[PDB]
Amino acid sequence: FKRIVQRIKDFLR
Amino acid sequence: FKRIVQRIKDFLR
Repeated sequence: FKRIVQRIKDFLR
Repeated sequence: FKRIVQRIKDFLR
């Protein structure tokens, strides 16, 4: 789940 | 949809 959150954060930054 | 994207970004910041 940490992987999934960081991917969304990186897509939107 | 801009508002929705900003709500996700702000939740994860």
